[PDB]
Amino acid sequence: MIKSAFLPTGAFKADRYKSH
Repeated sequence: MIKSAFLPTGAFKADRYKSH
């Protein structure tokens, strides 16, 4: 069992993020 904190990376434009 690996002890490491997960960071959710947004591949498709910061995870459905709207451009401004």
